Amino acid sequence: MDIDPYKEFGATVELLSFLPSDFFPSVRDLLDTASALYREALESPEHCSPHHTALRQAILCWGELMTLATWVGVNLEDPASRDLVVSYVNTNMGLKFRQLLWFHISCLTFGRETVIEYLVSFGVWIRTPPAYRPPNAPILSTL
Amino acid sequence: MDIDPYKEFGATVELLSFLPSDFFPSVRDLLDTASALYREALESPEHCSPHHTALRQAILCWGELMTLATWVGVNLEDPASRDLVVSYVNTNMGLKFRQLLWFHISCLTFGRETVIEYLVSFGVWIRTPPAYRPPNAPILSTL
Amino acid sequence: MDIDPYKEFGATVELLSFLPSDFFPSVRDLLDTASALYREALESPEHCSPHHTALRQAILCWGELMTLATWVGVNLEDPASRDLVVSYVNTNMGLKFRQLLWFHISCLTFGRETVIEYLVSFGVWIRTPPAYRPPNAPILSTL
Amino acid sequence: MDIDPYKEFGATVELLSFLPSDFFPSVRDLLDTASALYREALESPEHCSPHHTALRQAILCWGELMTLATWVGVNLEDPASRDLVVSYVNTNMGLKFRQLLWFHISCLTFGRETVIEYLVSFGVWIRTPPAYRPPNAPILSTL
Amino acid sequence: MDIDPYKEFGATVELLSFLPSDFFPSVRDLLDTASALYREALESPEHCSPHHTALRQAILCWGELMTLATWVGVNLEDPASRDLVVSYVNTNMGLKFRQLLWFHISCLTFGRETVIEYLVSFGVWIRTPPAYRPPNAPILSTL
Amino acid sequence: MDIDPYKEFGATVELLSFLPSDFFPSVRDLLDTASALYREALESPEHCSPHHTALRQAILCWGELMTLATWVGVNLEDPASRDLVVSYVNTNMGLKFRQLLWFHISCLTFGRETVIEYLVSFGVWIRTPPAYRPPNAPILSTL
Ligand SMILES: CC(C)=CCC/C(C)=C/CO
Ligand SMILES: CC(C)=CCC/C(C)=C/CO
Ligand SMILES: CC(C)=CCC/C(C)=C/CO
Ligand SMILES: CC(C)=CCC/C(C)=C/CO
Ligand SMILES: CC(C)=CCC/C(C)=C\CO
Ligand SMILES: CC(C)=CCC/C(C)=C\CO
Repeated sequence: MDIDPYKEFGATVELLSFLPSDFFPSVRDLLDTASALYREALESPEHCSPHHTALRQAILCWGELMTLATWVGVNLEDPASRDLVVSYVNTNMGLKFRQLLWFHISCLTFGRETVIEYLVSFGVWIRTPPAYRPPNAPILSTL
Repeated sequence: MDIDPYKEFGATVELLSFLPSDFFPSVRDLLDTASALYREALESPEHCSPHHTALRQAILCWGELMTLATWVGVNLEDPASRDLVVSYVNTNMGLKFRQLLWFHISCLTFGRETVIEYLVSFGVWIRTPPAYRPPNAPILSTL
Repeated sequence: MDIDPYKEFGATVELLSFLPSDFFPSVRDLLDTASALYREALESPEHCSPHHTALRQAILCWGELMTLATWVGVNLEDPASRDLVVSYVNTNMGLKFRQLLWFHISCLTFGRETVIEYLVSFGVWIRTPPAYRPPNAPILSTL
Repeated sequence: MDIDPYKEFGATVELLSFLPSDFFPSVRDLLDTASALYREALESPEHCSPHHTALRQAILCWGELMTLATWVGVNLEDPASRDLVVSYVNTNMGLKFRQLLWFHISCLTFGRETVIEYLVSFGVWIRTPPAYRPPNAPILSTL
Repeated sequence: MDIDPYKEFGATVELLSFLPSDFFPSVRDLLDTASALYREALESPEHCSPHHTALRQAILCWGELMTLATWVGVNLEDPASRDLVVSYVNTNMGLKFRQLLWFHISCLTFGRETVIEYLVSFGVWIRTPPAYRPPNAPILSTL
Repeated sequence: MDIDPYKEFGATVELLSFLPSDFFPSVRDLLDTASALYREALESPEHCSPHHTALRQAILCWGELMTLATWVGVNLEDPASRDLVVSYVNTNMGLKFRQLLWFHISCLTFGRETVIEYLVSFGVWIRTPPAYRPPNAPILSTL
């Protein structure tokens, strides 16, 4: 069974394939903003929204991955494989969770409509040849 | 932030901490169940329910963990570390995800009321000593 | 084309694989059942029901496969090849036709509601740990 | 439990033995026509018609036989045996399956009364000695 | 994505796969026909019909292919390759575009109903063996 | 007969002559976004819009050109002419199809009104002398 974690929200993975991978901020940055903006709603006993319902799960899965990484650092004495596994986690799974958390936070903050429009516009930008594409990449803004 | 994945749905981890590991089916079995019963919805573009949302996220996180274990079995060359990490995944996070998938599937099937009452009754039963409890546990079923 | 032989009836091959292959009765037993209970209806000049139509066609396809088995055992002299081909036919196509004929006979005799709920229930039952399920396997009964 | 695949619709193997075996088209051509004209109806979750049900089952049985032929070509080492059985599966079976698909596709396109009138008339034509039958045989058409 | 250029219009390639190459006029002839009959529309600034849209696109693609063949005949200096590519174009894509232009022109002229019924009847005729079919094919015409 | 593939849509070739040739993204980029955004509508059996009706044809013609290029790579042994023809295709016909696919995708995504306004504004930009033209080239955006 294959599931798209955005189809439920009106998007797809080919639509987020527009954005490059080095575009998404650090998981730390994303979690800090998620806290600052939605702590009382994520720690709440309510189906505040599907985006909260899903952000909670993403945060908990990243927490389990962090627990795995620290478990490795404690147990595995072989530095080669210890570091290999920890780096694999933080790089690859970090990228996937960056995409996910970015989608959810940005949508909660701005609007899924605005976020899909941002995706198409950023696709325009990154497809445009450099000689003609502005340096002011599209930026999501409430102001 | 500290999140409880069930508070949003009306439960806690202290209400599921009593359920022993012997209670929970394989993760493969629970995934087969979820597929057979709710594939047309999980693979659908709808906020069918917070349960469907959370189940999608859980399935995807488990897929990520399995890909991690596979990557380990391929790359790592110290069987000590290989065994350690693969076992830790399939046991610890296997059990967490078994709890999760079971809670969601069972609520979807029976009802929040039914499942929470069953958790209460099973907790009474398992907090009771053998010599003072019936020998056959409580049971959730549709025949 | 990709046709699902049960989609037209409300089921799927995934749903019928929710049950093990060691649950379905032999083709001879199922054909005896079909004769006994619906001979004059399957031999009738009427669309008595879509289940009757499908059952007629499945009976005819299995008859052709058995005709092939006899033809092979007779003409094909190579014992190894006749063994392998007859074994493949029997085993594999028998699992398939066992699932099919079981579904059709059972639906005719009981109800699509009953038979689908039975598939679900028996799958959950056989995936559940023994100590937390009813002790007697589910049975599909008329009385 | 002898069953006539056409009695359920209003014909019988006697009425179709009128047409020779050299008459019926290639099974590939017939499946192409089926695709072209009824892909959406056969891949639909509806009892659109008994003809639809029967055609689905016929296509599926032919697919089973195709898988048998492939599995033979790969497993059976004896070239003689594999070629003999594959040539059988094609000639001897495809004959019946061509007859069947033809009946179904025709009675779906043109209708039962028309197909039966056509069978009677083609029987007249093909029974007439060659010295007295016109060159313009009966054709099954809409114009 | 896999597209069928006729599904949008109510047909398939399996419904036109029966039409043999001997059936289709020259591409030059079909283009002369399209011009003479619908130039005032194809050269017009209107969504006259999906057929006109598709016909415009087909004509332009064929013009591009002809410019390609011309560029080859000019630049390339190995007559082997020159012949190979020019012939491949004018035969393979010539035939595809003949199918296309014919379908569009004929639908525009006669009707979706008429053309699809003609395809059905011609497929019956061409799937029939010579000894069992009339000797003169079906015909689409306005006298 | 000369046809403008945009006059039907409210544009011209002198209007797109504004945009340079090195402005349009790769055909791969365009096809990827076309898939992600319009797969279910292009593979649909409906005149969803003239832009779909035309995008399907453009994609199919580019597919035929890719088939020609691979056919060349297989057949033509002479590397000089093989590479010459393949490069001609991918460069020149690629440019033409880039212009076309860009027009259609951008219009479906944003609005033909917005796209023509973008064309005139980009003409302003690229006509403006460098010393006074901003680096932030005009960019199409939903956000
Ligand atoms: C919520 C997800 C996807 C993972 C965390 C699982 C967990 C910590 C369960 C505790 O009972
Ligand atoms: C890990 C979870 C909760 C979901 C899937 C993450 C992923 C691979 C996204 C791809 O864009
Ligand atoms: C649709 C266009 C312009 C080209 C493709 C032609 C084709 C593949 C026809 C199959 O019958
Ligand atoms: C190849 C097709 C379908 C149309 C014409 C492409 C072209 C030369 C556009 C110029 O802007
Ligand atoms: C697979 C099915 C339904 C039938 C096999 C062919 C037959 C027995 C008769 C056709 O004239
Ligand atoms: C549909 C028919 C008559 C045969 C093929 C399917 C089958 C026997 C089991 C389902 O996989």
